[PDB]
Amino acid sequence: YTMRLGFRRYIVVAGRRNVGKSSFMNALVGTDPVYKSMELHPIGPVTLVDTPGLDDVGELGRLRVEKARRVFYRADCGILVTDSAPTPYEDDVVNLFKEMEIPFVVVVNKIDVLGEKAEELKGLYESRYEAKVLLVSALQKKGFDDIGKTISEILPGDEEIPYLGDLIDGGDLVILVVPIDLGAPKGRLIMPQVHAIREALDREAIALVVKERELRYVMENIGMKPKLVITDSQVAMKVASDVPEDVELTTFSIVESRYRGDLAYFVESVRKIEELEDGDTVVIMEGCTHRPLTEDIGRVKIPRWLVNHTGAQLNFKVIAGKDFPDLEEIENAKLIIHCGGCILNRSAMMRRVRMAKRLGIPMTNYGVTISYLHGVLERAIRPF
Amino acid sequence: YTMRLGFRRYIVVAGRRNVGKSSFMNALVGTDPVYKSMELHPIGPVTLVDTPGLDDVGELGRLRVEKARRVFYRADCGILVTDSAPTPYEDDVVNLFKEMEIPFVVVVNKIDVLGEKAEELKGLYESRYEAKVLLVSALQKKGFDDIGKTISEILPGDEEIPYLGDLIDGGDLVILVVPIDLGAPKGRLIMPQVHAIREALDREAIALVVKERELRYVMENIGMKPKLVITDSQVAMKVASDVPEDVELTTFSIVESRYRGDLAYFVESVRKIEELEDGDTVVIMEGCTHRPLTEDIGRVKIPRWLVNHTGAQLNFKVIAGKDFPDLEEIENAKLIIHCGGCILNRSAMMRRVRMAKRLGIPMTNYGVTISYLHGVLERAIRPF
Amino acid sequence: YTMRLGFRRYIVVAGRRNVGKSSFMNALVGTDPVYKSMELHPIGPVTLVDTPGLDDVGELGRLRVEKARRVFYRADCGILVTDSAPTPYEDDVVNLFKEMEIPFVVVVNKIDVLGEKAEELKGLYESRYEAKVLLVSALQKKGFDDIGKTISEILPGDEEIPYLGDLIDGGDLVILVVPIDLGAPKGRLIMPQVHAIREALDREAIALVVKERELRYVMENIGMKPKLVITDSQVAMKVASDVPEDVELTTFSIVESRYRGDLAYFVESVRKIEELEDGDTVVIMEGCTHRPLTEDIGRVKIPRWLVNHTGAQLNFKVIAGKDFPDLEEIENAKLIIHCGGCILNRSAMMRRVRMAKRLGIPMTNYGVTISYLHGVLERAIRPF
Amino acid sequence: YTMRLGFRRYIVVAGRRNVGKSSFMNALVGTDPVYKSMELHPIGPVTLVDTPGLDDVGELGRLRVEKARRVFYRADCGILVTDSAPTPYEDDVVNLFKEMEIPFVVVVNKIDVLGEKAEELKGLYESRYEAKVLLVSALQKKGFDDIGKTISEILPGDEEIPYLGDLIDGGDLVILVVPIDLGAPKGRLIMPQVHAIREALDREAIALVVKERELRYVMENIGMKPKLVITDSQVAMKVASDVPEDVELTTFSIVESRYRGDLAYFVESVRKIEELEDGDTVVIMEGCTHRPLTEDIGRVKIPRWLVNHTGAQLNFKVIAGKDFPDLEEIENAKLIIHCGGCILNRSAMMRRVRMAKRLGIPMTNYGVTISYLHGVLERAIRPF
Repeated sequence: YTMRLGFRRYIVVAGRRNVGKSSFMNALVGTDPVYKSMELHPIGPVTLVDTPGLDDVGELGRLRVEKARRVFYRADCGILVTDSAPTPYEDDVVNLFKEMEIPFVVVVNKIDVLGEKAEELKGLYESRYEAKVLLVSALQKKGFDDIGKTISEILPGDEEIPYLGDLIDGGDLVILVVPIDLGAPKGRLIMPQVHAIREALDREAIALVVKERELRYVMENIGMKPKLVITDSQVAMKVASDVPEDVELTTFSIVESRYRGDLAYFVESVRKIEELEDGDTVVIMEGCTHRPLTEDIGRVKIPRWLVNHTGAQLNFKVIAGKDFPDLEEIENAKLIIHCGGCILNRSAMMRRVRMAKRLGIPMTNYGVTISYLHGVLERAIRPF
Repeated sequence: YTMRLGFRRYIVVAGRRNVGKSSFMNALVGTDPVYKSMELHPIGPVTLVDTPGLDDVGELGRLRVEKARRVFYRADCGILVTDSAPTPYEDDVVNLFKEMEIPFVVVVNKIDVLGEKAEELKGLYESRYEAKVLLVSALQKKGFDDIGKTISEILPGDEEIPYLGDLIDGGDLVILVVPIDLGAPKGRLIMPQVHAIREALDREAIALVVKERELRYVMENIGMKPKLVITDSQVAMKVASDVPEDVELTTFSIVESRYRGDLAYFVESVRKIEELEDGDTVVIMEGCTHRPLTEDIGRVKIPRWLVNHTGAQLNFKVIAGKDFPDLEEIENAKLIIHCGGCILNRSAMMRRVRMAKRLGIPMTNYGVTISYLHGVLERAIRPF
Repeated sequence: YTMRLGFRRYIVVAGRRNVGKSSFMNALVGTDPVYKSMELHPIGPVTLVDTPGLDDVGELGRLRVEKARRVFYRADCGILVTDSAPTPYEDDVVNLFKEMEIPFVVVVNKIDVLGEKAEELKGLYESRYEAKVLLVSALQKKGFDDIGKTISEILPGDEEIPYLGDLIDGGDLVILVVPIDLGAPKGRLIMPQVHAIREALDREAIALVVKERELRYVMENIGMKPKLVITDSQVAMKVASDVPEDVELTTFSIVESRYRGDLAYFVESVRKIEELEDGDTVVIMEGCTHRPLTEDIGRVKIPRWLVNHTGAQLNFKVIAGKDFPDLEEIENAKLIIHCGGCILNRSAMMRRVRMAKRLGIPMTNYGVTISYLHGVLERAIRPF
Repeated sequence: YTMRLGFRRYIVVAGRRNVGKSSFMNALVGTDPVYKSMELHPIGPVTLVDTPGLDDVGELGRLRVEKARRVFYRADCGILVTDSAPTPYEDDVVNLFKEMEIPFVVVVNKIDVLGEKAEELKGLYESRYEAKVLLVSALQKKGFDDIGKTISEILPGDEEIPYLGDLIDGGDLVILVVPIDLGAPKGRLIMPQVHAIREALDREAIALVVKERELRYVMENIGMKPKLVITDSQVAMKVASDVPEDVELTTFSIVESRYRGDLAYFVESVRKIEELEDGDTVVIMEGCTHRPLTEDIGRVKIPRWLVNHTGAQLNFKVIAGKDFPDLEEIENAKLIIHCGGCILNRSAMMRRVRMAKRLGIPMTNYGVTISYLHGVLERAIRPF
């Protein structure tokens, strides 16, 4: 509809079953598949979809990978509903889930006139993940009840990586913070800058803020030798100048913000520009934004410096929107450059970072990208 | 950056001048053109751009229309800065502005060592629009001062068309309002429905709300014969059934909301589906939205019913984003289908409706479109 | 500090202990008592206070009621930390809690070198409330862990009483809704009115909205005989006129809103005006509001009609503020008239309704009050 | 009703007239007086009230000051509507307005069958304020039209005093900022602190933030000798310690925030504690707040340190609420202590500061007060 820029989770219930699987669907509730949505805690509002045409097996009863993967890349975790005991299919999915770094759990349909219980098997057969959950169409107690629990435990969780690891408190440790011209609005500072300061202090250090011109001064006078400097833009150069200490580990704001929404992959994938060939396609996922009629970074600068920095014949595809894009649109793209400011919730960035990995498409973002296209090297500061 | 979905106005300062025109730029302030932005009242924050490469004249000193139009279609109004007296160029632009239903005003550069004043000319020569404004680089009083005034008066204004014209108050006049299943959220009603009711009452009438099933009942019993019924979706059919009076002028909610953001053009342009040819391209401007993984109206239903209703070989181009799209992307498109819910400010819809007209591309929207693809006829109710 | 008008819960940990009770305090964490606050789920942010001077026992080891009650009236539930086995004190509190309709739970300090477990006792001795919770300063697993759980279960919960019980859906059932002049703002309706409509519809009925003047008309014509009418203000009179059916159960909006934040007590307490004596004091708790410099209902009208309706010599005490007032300020007040619009969360109104009961001070509110001072009788509609 | 904590302006139309004055009322529109409200620009929504019982003159035709003042203290400016030429009454009011530092304008009722125009008189007679405005009940052009203009010009305006005057940019100038323990919330800083930093930078200086413990360090090492230090709470003491330079002008955050909502009066009035006598009454205007059940500054600490610091027998009167309090409630009060955090809009604080002056009641606030009760002396820094 529209909102203030909900990150709703996605879940896949897989299986060859249906009359002993769909009962699980519609029930256990608070161009072919069924995407029904509801809500559960302790986690939130969510969506449950079922193996669409993934129901058609092979003569050997095998999954149909390529067809699956293509479905399973969105998932935040999956659910397996089996009718019988383990078969090849049951293993095939689990191998993907596993394959695709994606959490999941298994279910059943406990009929009570025989007195069975197979899950002992899956307790260890197809992995463990202690994925073991008795159930039934006889919507019994363990239905849309105790499931949400563990499953919650299943999902991601608390990444929350320190805005810094090399803080160094105690007898202090200065942290220069050199900003631009202003930043707007009146009597305000951009979040990154504020977030920083708050950190230096949470790490009982001392934060010093200072404009460009005054770098000369400050640095020289101040007896205290810093332990961390931080900037943004080509402003990093003039600083590289009166460095004034290379012993000193410096960095961008842009980059520290980047560090909070998986950094590795971005460096890994950004370096990957050098092997770009004429005619290849790059995806500039610019999300929802107010675009300047001036040199828009995402649709102008970047594309440009990109050709320049490499060999032309490059094909760009800008994509706007709150949600990630449909695979159809990005499949067969060498690199994806995603805006940073767009997403702010680290957890919702991972969703997208993972998705990209699962499709094996290297993704990076404006920050890293531009830093790279200049010298994204000095911000070592994380090598662990 | 990001916001809660600012509608900033756009203005073009045109002229062959520059050293006697750009002084007007940067000054008079509170891949080549200069887009500088500021703010002025009584209207708001705005942008001033200058004739980029439109500076290069012909050997006869003519404008260069096609090149201009391509620029001038965004404008909310234009500003003309002339160095000399009227020439062909001065007329050429004015003919466009005029041509393109776009407001504007004229300026100068009053040097005071001669004692001139030409504007008397333009008082009537190139149109009137009483566009007459002395000025100078000697940034004198009448600079970024008394301009904003009139100019404000120049721009659009108060469309604010009655949510209804056939109200009919006095001895009352019922207005059935037949809704769907629910609408969410708890104890709430969608705005349209509320907006309606408030109107019936502002027009001292009586609003009756009632679900589907109960149409049979209500209609029959109620002595009172209505004067207006209102629905949404295929629900309009079941109503067409126990109409129960065709004398009775009925309509969609979707449609009344449409009526508030220029209706004509939409009907005019929507009817235009019949002359669509194989291979032609349609633009589904879906703005910023949360897309269902189910049949998304804009990217699925509509496209589909569209092929169906006509001859295939159709090419679609969905476009998302807060802003209208760049001409490059839509130029050479037979029709544009724009989401309704997206924009809510009638004044900001007109901006876009005009833009489309100026490019001569027929535009319509989901509402009208779907109504049409069913029977958008009965809602006569406006023929004036 | 300030906010948009957090309803934080209050809890009392009681006991004669302290070195075997306070360890429970500060620890088990995520002009004399200690009010430390933290947060716990599944419920929210909360406060834990301890028996201040309630630590001083009698020579017989009795509680000190009057002194307690005075403390215990705020509580949303209480916590009992005992050192020894049941004694008189342990019973005394429980009798209050019980006495004062307030939930609670019991704790301990399990030393493991003997091998005890007394709670079996309190399992049934001092009530049940299955209040049984092993613990220790050896902050063991069952500390600030499994407590929040049950305790949550302890607290209030889901009152959520139907905006109506006599709905009557099926073959429909009209519900007139007669409003005032307007209500503001443009194209909007006050919540109550919207909430109503949504209900009629959730109860598959038919809602008819209609202004005053048009009552004559509608009623007569309309074949359908209503089942519920609803108004506000002296407007109820003109309706009482062309009633037009007394068989017909009518009511105020003001009153239905009242029904959602305990109605009984309000009627019970409002009737209590007749036994008011000269010199008695009434509390007009007007919460945080924008006061008209015109006849403010709370500080003018009500007080006035109040004297009028009874014998003067009345003493008023208006009290503003987000929170309920300190007992010191209201103790020894015959009646409390609380604004309705102020609180909106039924659950936070109960907090206050209970508090008043616990102090045995009759409380009512503007709605009921004014309805009464006119004829709050006809809205029978709830007698169960 | 309720809102997120509108500052609506107040205006008094004065005069002995009424049939030639009230026509001005109700008309010229977009326990006895009439308070009608509307809206006008360029300023906002506002209220117009008329001389209630101030209509009854003396046998000599004099105003009735004491009775007036009592009315005129709320006003943001006044309007004078005269029937005849200047008389004593016309002078009397103007003397108050003038007396009471309050803006105003004069009007008429131009009958056109004689051909008059007296305003020439009032052009200079009763002051000037170029208060000269022809009008009439014949609601002519100059009615609710050109009035709002000038009148707007009449009212307050742009105080906006620099968060600092001794900035000292150029070759820099450090500004230590020593904070508490934290401040909450995560990765955030209280506004004052941020506002400060932004200033140092807007004044091309250098802001250094640093906790307590680290004062020792920083100060000593850092070659740079500061030019401004800033703190809050008793934390100012430990700083007074390693001052470490008294040459150095230091201060509270609390105080700089105070500086932005008239400081003088607060110092002037706060010093006035020494002449407090037993039995006198102090007003603690605490506005709308979330009160801690712990030592609430406004209702506990302050009152307490207040008695202590002086002679008991003191009477306190705490007053909560969005609006200033009615004179009846505060008249005959020696001092008023107003919360700072409450109001944030300097312009709306002045409204209240003026009001207090007009009643000649000394007002101060928590900040100043507590600073004083310790040592509010060192923050000289403003002596101009």
